[PDB]
Amino acid sequence: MRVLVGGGTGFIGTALTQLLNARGHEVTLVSRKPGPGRITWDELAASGLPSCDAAVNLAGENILNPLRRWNETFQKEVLGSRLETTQLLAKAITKAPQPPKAWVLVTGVAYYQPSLTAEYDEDSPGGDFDFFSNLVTKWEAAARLPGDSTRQVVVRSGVVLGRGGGAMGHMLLPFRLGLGGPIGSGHQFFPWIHIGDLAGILTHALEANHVHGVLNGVAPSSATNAEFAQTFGAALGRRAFIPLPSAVVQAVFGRQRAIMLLEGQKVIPRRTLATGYQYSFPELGAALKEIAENL
Ligand SMILES: NC(=O)C1=CN([C@@H]2O[C@H](COP(=O)(O)OP(=O)(O)OC[C@H]3O[C@@H](n4cnc5c(N)ncnc54)[C@H](OP(=O)(O)O)[C@@H]3O)[C@@H](O)[C@H]2O)C=CC1
Repeated sequence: MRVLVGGGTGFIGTALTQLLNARGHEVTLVSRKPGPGRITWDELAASGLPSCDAAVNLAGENILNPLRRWNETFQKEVLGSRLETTQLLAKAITKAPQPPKAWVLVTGVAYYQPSLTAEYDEDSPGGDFDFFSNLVTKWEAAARLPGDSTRQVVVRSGVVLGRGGGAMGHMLLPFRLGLGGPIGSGHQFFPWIHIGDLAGILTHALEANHVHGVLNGVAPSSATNAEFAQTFGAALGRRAFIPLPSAVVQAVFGRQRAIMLLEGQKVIPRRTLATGYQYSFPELGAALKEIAENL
């Protein structure tokens, strides 16, 4: 198969590319910057969709980035970067003469209302109660193709844990130094997935032609944030006793982003499991042990 990966230079994208190649597929990236093995957004809009059997979009301004203040400008970039790139790919697919057989988008579990009691699956309602839930709705809308010529999948992802980027990029050194611990009360649900398993789900979506619709990109786990901190400390052989108060996380990230850190959704990957996909790292300990033992 030949796969076009929008935003594929990134964290998830790099893992997805390695797995796709390993499984016998050719990959072309869409990127803001030109180069080998890739085309630019400007080029896609100009001359259209290159030959491909399947397409994925991962493109997005980084949300968690502590170096940017949560203002309206940054908000506009978070939203615009995702809708525009997604829409551009969608329109390119619709007007391609030999359109691709599959089209897969990654969005987020932010769709589901954070709660200490609720339980969500892929059929659960949401997308309408805060900025990030509204984002996911519009984002998915931007991807939606009419017609059945191209198989459509949306993977709503939890926190993607892996070596060499993402959230672990920010957490790994402090935890290694004994500065880790729970965020807030620690009671909040921690929806997570090992990068290998997000990469795997996406690949399965691309390969298996019975897969359609929404899939929750989360390990079938019930971790809370307190359980995450403790398991991560154990895996590194370190003290992880230092709580981050809510006020401090809000100070650094802002009220709105802080939601992603201080609160959580219990998310079940019901439909994901129903696709026949089988997790390499379903249990949190095993996942963090892989990350910790390889550095
Ligand atoms: N924990 C996680 O990582 C989760 C991530 N997601 C989503 O998955 C997607 C990828 O995640 P991840 O790989 O971690 O993110 P990254 O930030 O590593 O990758 C994003 C890629 O998109 C491109 N990009 C960055 N900013 C912009 C912009 N303003 N406009 C266009 N393209 C941009 C970049 O490619 P280039 O420089 O080549 O243009 C970059 O390599 C994102 O949309 C994100 O919301 C969802 C749930 C969980």
